[PDB]
Amino acid sequence: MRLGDYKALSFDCYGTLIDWESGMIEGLRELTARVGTDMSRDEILQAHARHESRQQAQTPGKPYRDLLPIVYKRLAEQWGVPFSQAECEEYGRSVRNWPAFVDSPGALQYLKKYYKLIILSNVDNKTFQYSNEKLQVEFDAIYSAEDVGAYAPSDRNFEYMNGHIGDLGLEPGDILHTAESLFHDHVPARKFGMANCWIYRRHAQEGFGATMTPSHEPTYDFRFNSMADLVKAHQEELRNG
Repeated sequence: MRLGDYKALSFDCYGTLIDWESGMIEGLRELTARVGTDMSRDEILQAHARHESRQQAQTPGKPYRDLLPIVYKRLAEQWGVPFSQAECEEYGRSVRNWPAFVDSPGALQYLKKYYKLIILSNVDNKTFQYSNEKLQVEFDAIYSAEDVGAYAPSDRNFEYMNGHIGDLGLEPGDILHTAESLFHDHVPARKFGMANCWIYRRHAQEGFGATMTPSHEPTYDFRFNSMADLVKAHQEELRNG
């Protein structure tokens, strides 16, 4: 029950470290403006969650940068608005510009001093390098959907990570999986018997945003509203332990 009991943290990226909700809102705004500005942020995010999760199941080996153009098309068609294939492909390129949460770089730099840092992310490797540059830290391992050939919450993603962490000198019990998404991360993490830390980025925001409603709310061993609060809790453990 202590953060210091773990040798490594594994992180989801998009939603936990990178603010993908703000990033996709910006990437979609020319399209959503054709619908109308009355359509709310939550409606946009949930419509994207629906098409993204379904397309990730349909074509699990498609690189994320090539999958999001299809999601853009599905949304435009659902909303009945004109669009172009060029706009679709540009949207898939927009991921590299999705911004970090402002607390993520400093938090990751702090945590690097105490833990090996692992990424488990629904992304392609070419795209992720740009997010990695925004995060300003070296990851001990990056396990991407491209490496896996499937997208979380597929069993294959945790299985792939578990099959490689031995190369880092780690076993599954050494790792605290740290993530925002109940659907993508915490349901599978609990299925795999992982210890888990919920970074509840949407603590003040109604609904699930860009993640799907999970089949159930899974258990979590730790919860914090931000990466900055995770770091403060680690500092508190060292100060008072």
